[PDB]
Parts: sequence; C-alpha cells; structure tokens
Amino acid sequence: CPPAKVNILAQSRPLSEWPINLVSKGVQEYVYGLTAAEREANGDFGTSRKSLDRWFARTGVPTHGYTTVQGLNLILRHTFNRYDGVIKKVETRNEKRRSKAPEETAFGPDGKLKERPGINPSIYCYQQVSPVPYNPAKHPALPFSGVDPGAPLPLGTPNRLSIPKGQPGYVPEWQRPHLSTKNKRIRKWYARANWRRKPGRKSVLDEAKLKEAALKEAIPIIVTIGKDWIVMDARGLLRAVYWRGIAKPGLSLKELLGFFSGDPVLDPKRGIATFTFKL
DNA sequence: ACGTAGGGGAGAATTGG
RNA sequence: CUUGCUCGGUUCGCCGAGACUCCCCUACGU
DNA sequence: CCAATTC
Repeated sequence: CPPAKVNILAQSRPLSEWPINLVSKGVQEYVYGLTAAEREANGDFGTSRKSLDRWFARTGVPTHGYTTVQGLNLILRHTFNRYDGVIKKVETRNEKRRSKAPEETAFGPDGKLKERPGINPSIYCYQQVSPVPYNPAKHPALPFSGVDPGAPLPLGTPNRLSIPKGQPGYVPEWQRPHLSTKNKRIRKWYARANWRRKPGRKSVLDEAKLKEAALKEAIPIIVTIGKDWIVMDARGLLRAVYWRGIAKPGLSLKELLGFFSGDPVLDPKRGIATFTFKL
C-alpha cells in the first residue's frame, strides 16, 4: 500500500478553525497530561453514541459542534494509543534492560507522564467524508470547472511535435533530433521543473502566469465535513496510476479514486493530503 | 544542524430513522 | 505518463536524465 | 439518504 500525494486548491476557512481539528487538539491536550490513575478512570470510551456523548460531560473537554461517531473514534483511539506509546516505549526500553540483566518509569513525582506526546495535527478522514468528483451543482461555487465523472480523462499532450510555433509546448527545429525515443513522463508547459531559478536559465519566472495555467486543466475532488469544503487536484492520483503500471490513458474519474482509500490524511500546515492505494 | 532510534498513523460493509 | 519534487543541457521557445513509504511526536550524538 | 453499528 504505497502513498500518493495531492495538492490543495481551495477551502472556505483554514484547517485550524475546523471543529474536527479543534476537538482533536482539545481532546489531545486533555489526555496526555493525565496520571496513570486518571487514564483508567477516563478510559471508559466506547464505540457508541451514548458512550461518547456523556464522555465529554464527565471530562469537560470542549465540543465545537463535532458529534460524528466515527470521527470521534479516529481521535480517541489514536490519542490513547499515543498515550500508551510512551509507557510502552519505556516498557520496551525496560525490555532491552531486562535482556541485558529496578526500572525507568514514565511518571514523575507529580504522577504525570513526563515524556508527554506532542499534539498530532493530522486530520484523519472517514467513510462518511470521502473525496468525490466535484459536481458544480451540489457543491459550492468555485472558479475552476469540474469534469464529468463518467467520461474518460484526457490524455496529456498527445503528438507534442504537432503543436503550432509560438504557442506553448513548441519544440524548436534544432532540438527535434535527439529526443526521447523511450517512454517517460510528459511534463507540461506550466510545469515548475522547466521554470525555476538556474545559473543557465535566462527565462523569467512569473508565478501568476504559470499557476493560473495549472488549475484550468486540473482534476478536482472535494471533501466536505460540516460547512467546510476542501477541493483538491487529482493529478497526483493520475500520475501515481501511470508511472506505476496499473492504469491506461483513457480512464474515468469515478474509477480513478476507486484505486484509493476513502480516508485521506490531511496536513493542515503543509497544504498537502496523502492518499493510499486500496488493495 | 544533522544523521540515528522508536513510540503513534495512513477502512468499509451493512443497518437503522 | 497533465500536478508536485531532485540533478543537468540550452538558441529561453523546453529538452534530456532521475527519485517515489511517507507523515507526526518524544528523545540521544556530532 | 446518511450517521450509528460493527469487525
């Protein structure tokens, strides 16, 4: 199950103000700093509505309007597994000590866990919120158009030589001999690997011209949690199914992300979300 | 600032109002 | 083989050559 | 139609 990465196009509000992130951060901030007696007392979290509904009342963790069951089970199983990770580490670090031969516990005089886990900013998606083809009617308004999910996707730049002179993608005459006779990736005109600062490049970088060219031919997929929608560029998905030999040139969007899981993992600060290959 | 070293993590197929 | 990314040619129009198991967090060397 | 239940 190898990973594939996708760039983000637009979102209404940033991922910090998302209730799914705020609830996770609030839950994580409350749990890591708990004594070994508090984790067992407060570990009475189930996989049911009524179990989680009152768990916030007893523990007092803020709720920012997040009540979805599976979303809560993706930030409560994980938070207690990170908590157990430090104790298991010093217990597996106890295991190496045991092999060599009181102990090196993970609780100080205050009783708290001294090597407190850091807050994990990953926002884990679930089945009820999965990427779908961006339909202009159902989903909110965005400038970039959405493709039909049933029609096959276009093949990128066929017959590169047969491109008008003076129009983007033109291969000059002195350069047509000694071209790649073997198959490789076909980089686009607006590719940044052709336009970047190099001692030998006299060309001018203009980020406005290139980036606008990039999203007109984009492949948008959308994930909506509450009243927040994130829209992406499903071309890293397309390249992943191309350089790996699992796909052909003509392939529909509905079938493109069927290769991937319905649970993307987002990176709020880096601006990238990672897919995986469902097997 | 950097290897390292070592804990966490990366669905989906029914069922019920 | 439409994005992204590393290393090179270049007539600056784009070309050839690559990588693709990654993110988070706590620690310890230089 | 889509969260809660479930492994």
